Amino acid sequence: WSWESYLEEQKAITAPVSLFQDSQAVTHNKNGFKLGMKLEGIDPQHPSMYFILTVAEVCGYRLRLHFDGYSECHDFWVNANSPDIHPAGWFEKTGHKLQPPKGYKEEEFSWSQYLRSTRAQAAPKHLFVSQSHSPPPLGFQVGMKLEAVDRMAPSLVCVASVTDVVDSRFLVHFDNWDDTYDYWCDPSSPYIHPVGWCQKQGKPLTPPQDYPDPDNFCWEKYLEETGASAVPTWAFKVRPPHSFLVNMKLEAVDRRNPALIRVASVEDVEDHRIKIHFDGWSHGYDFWIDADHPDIHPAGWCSKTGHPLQPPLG
Repeated sequence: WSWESYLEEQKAITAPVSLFQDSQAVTHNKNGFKLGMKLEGIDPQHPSMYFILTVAEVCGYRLRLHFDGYSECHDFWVNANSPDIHPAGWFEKTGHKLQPPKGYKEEEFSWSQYLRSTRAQAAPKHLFVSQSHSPPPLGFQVGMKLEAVDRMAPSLVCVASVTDVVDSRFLVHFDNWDDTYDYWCDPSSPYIHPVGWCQKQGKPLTPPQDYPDPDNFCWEKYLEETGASAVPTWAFKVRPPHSFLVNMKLEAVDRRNPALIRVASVEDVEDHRIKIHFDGWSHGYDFWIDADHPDIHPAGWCSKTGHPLQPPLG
């Protein structure tokens, strides 16, 4: 199957590489991860927690990770340039806590001995883009508060806090709710706003869960209560809207079987998101995704990185 031939057949155009972040487009980096290598990483389902992970599979510039001690049901895929994985020992030098493998207890744990007991090797350092020598995001520190769109839930704007900061990104947490609605973010995110934004825009604001007398939540009072500072207004640098147009073609990871990457088209657009349609498949599989999501790539990405590309269902 050839993109070139497909474009001719369909009288179509690809989404230019310039529309993607360099990290979504870069194809010349070699994937140095190997089967069995161990490392540290956040749990995609509990973004605030770190676990010991093992490379369970390698394909092109991607890898499937497995939670040591847990079932294969928790396995997930990331790209080799993911900033959500770190080298062994990272948690200790950056002050984070590490969840022990399902059989230990993070008191009595150490890489040297765990690696010995598993006869494995830790992925070398030089493969990680996020090792935290990297400078932090400007203006965002753990403890600061802000207003954020509840992307994982009904999407109202809520009272939130920064609970973690890694490389140039930070973790957005919804005050007194579960971490299951948290998400990693950066200063250019269109989903975050300075304290007081809802009021100025004339929008309702969801206060912390069970906060006393919800209807009269007052930011100044809450900040005095918690002694926390608001993320300063100058720190918010929202990115410009993307320039993807409907019908442009690209490549995207299949959300049902993360192991596959298929030929795709832009079905619809918003200022910061695009709706992906898998050519040849039902429109019922179409889905909205942010323009900077690590799992969408320009045409040619699979071929150049050595990963199989699924052509239109035919």
